[PDB]
Amino acid sequence: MGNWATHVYVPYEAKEEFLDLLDVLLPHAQTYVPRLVRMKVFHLSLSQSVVLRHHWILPFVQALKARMTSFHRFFFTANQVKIYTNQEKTRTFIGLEVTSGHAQFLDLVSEVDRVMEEFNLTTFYQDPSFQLSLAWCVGDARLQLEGQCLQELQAIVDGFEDAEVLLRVHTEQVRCKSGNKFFSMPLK
Ligand SMILES: [Cl-]
Repeated sequence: MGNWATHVYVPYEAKEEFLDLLDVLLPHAQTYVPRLVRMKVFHLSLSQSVVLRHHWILPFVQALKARMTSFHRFFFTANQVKIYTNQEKTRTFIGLEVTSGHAQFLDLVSEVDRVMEEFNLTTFYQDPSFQLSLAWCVGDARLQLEGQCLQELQAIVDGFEDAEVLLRVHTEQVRCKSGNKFFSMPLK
């Protein structure tokens, strides 16, 4: 059956305005670190990447559905640019950290963590932050991206006028990736 990489997140339903903004942010960042790559899809993590035995994928998804189904949609703000790495410092990310709405993400995490525990999986990061990743690169490029680049990225974001794109984002769904499979579920 195998063990399958499993991750729970909140998709971000990117539309043209956001993608066009990223068309400016990413080349800006690439003047500092050319090898940055745009994310293909956008989401905010609610869990670590864990592994689940194949037999438990559908039960895990159904456990999530049962919990997530009662959780209402909500609004968040993600307009604070951040540079971060993975734990091993072998990948660097540019993302947008959630400010308003963080508390609602924490409530989602509390439910996901319960499902994780129900299946013996690791619960969420001990220092929770939520962020919408925009781009990544191999290696540790924090020093190149933090400082002037970050400030300039933030100023691009701060100059962006349509509040619905980053300032008042209305969540819609939670999704669970397991291997190559993606299981969606609505928020109320
Ligand atoms: Cl590079």
